[PDB]
Amino acid sequence: HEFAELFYRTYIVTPDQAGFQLSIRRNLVWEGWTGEGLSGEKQEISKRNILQGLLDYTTLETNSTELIPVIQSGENDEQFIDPSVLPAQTVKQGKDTFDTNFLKFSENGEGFNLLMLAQTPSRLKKGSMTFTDSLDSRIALKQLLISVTKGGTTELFALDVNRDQYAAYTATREYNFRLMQLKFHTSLGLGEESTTVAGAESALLKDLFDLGYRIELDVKVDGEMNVENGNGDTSLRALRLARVFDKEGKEIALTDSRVSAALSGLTVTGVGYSLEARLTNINQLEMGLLIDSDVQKQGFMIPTLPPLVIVKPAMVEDDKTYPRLEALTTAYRIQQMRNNAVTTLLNRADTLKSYLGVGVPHPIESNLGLEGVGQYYVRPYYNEATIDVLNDLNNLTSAAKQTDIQGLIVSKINEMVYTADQLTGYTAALEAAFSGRSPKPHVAIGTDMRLPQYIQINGDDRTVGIGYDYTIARISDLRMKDKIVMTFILPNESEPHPLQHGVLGFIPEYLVDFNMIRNQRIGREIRLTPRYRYFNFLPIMLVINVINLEEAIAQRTALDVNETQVTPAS
Amino acid sequence: IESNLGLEGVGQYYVRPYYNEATIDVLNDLNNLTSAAKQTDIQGLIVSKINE
Repeated sequence: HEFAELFYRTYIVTPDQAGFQLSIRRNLVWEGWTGEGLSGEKQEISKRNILQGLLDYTTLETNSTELIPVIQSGENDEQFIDPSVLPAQTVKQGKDTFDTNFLKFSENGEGFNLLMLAQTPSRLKKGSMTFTDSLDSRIALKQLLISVTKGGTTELFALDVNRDQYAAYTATREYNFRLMQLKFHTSLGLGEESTTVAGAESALLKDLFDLGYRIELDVKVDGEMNVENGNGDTSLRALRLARVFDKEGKEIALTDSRVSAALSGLTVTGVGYSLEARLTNINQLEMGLLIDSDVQKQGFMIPTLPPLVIVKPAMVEDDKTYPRLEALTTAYRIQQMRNNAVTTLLNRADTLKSYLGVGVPHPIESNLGLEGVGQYYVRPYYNEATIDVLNDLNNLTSAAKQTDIQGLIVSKINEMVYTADQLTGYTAALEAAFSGRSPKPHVAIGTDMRLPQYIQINGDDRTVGIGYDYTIARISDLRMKDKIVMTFILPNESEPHPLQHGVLGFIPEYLVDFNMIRNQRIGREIRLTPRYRYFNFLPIMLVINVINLEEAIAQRTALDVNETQVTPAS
Repeated sequence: IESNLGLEGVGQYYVRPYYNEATIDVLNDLNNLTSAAKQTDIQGLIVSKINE
């Protein structure tokens, strides 16, 4: 039957093997190893599939060569800004947790030796930092902390000074051959929407901001750095409010009453800075990211089933007391092809409801209880919706109700397919599974006898959207009362492939006919022993509930007119 | 032009700098008369803003 065929393609099996065994490949990215401590514990192993990095950005992004200042209470505290101004922030590098903060500006003789100040525990366990270690050619200012004060209120500012025209250290030959210099003179602006580091719009500049004005800060800062031994220093040399502009794009002098009054009482002082520095590793002390692969294999077995019988006396061959064989074949075909398939599909739907909620996808290999091995390769996903036809219809003329309903259903279906494709990554899975073809995701559509008189469209182009294929199969079972089911299918593979919804293990069976003495009674019997089962692979399923379609076609429906508020109420 | 020494960019020595942003709250901001033309109206609304 069509409905059974569409969701689970028949995969014939020669009747001498107990089932079919699947070998699926995988490629893994995973960092570090075992090797910690000294005990009898079993430890653990971390494994991340690379396809997670295809959607999320953190699986494949990691930094092991950054040099982040680390606070230690009582011996490296002086080089850091006062904790009272800004509390320490915790930043994680690899497996070490530590607190960091901006470096205090040097006055006249204070420095900082970045190599021996960025000692994280991971580097500590390896010994003293090797003299051969060198800093990368790129050194740059990451953030400047700038304090604006007026009357006693302090608001800290985190300006992203990185990626500015002169935030990058340059090569210079005046003193040494690997001494890097920073020469940073420009104007730093604070726009009319600029926010503080403490959240929300600033309040110390309300006067200028109300008139839409901005402020240019004259920032001119010099520093030097030696990438051979980490000796370097930085000292801010000026910060001053310089000009004022308006929203028309022209300068406004400070001699006017408004500008002078608004700028009065403002004091700006240098607070700190941060550095983007990567240790150019030459010693190879880094694991980076590893790429390994292992194999997973699953077993599937094909059972036997209770038999169907026909009885008659062994003097008898008729049509009524002995119905022809055709009836037996039809009963077999029905119980095989429709009832079991529908019930297993509904159980699959209920299980997917229970395990994954509604509308919330889980990552790759996030469950091991879900039947099937497609879960190893794509995100599991589930979603529900309800179409209230009495509420969702906007006609304009009673003679076009059919087209309106028809398009309403098609639009919801198309949107659902698009959302599933977006949240699942299914298209990327297809493009990875086969190279040389770019197969459009083929979508199955199944329902009872009622709806397929509305899913088609004759007058509007959209059926599943331009660029998707589809196939509708109608099933007579009453359990499918006004229900819509969708799944992703590829009708090009005749082998169990972990990217199709399901397979139907089929074993051909031939009837047996003999005389049998059943408890001292004599009679002729006919047997048919079926052998099959339905296996589910893909953990992606969509179900749509449609109700109240009956009333809308006959009940007066016209518009939900949004009288969008032009009469005094707001 | 050339008024901004801040921010990275060399092309700002040739063209004025400009940046603006608009958001579309589709739900209450759209025109339909028939459910048969929902998607076309939605498509037109976004294309209009892209033009502007």
